[PDB]
Amino acid sequence: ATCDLASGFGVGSSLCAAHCIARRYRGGYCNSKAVCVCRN
Repeated sequence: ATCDLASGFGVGSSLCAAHCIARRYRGGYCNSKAVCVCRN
């Protein structure tokens, strides 16, 4: 869920990043703490 990857399998939900985009943020990279630090 979210941007959790753990060992590895592919890409997470990416909802967090998209959510940021659909607001004002340019995007957001999913850091390895499922924080998905977005950026304007």
